Amino acid sequence: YLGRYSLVTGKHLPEPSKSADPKSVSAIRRPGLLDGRYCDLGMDLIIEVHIPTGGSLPFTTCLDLLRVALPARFAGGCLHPPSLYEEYNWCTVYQDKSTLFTVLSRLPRYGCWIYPSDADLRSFEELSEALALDRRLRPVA
RNA sequence: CCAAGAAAAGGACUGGAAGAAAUCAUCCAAGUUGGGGACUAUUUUCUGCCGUAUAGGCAG
DNA sequence: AGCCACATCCCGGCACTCGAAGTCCCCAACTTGGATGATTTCTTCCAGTCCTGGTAA
DNA sequence: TTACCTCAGTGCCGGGATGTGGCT
Repeated sequence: YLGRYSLVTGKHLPEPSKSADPKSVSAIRRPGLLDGRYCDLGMDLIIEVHIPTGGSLPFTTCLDLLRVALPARFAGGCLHPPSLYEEYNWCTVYQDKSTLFTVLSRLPRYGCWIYPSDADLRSFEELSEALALDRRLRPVA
């Protein structure tokens, strides 16, 4: 789900990790420069979790472990939880489709859900026509 | 276990000078707001003595 | 046909009403005629510097 | 070291009881 999307201009400067000469030189050079594109995100995820064992562990302990397991890296950038001074339960679990869907219907109108497409495209010209006709269609990797 | 893993763009700076928006002008004519009506009830405030006294002070 | 488990079912029981005036009805809402001319819209000079290749002679 | 190369209602609540359906 996409709530915020901001494009950032410019490009990163590399660390001076390369000596100017291998020996008898006290000068440091810059490896080289690349031209990329970066952005800041705000997003929610809904993961379908399954436990093979007949007896499950729906406990506070597991909610702590779900907070610990969360990676710090995402899409090459840095991932953070919501700020501490305004913290609420950002890591809830549902075992009912009716309760979960009801809560999701309340999301702000200016955000986007991203769904899989049906169309089969074999060229950029076919993509050009599909994009001219729809307004909801986007190419992705 | 993410076109994966690591990363300091920094240092300095004078926009200035000068100016005439002006002349003219007719909003008018007519007009029916009207007819009817309960603030008191299950109220609480009585009965006396002193004092010239509808003044002022008192017991029950 | 006889025996046992599990469904509900109806009477006795229990708890609530709850303070505490009323505030006007109905029908109509304007026609006509015109919106100005003549003139002009700036000129001088300037527009940084340095670092951040791979490959083979 | 260097050179190269791009656009009168109602709502729970207890408790004993009436009655029933399946197995032997």
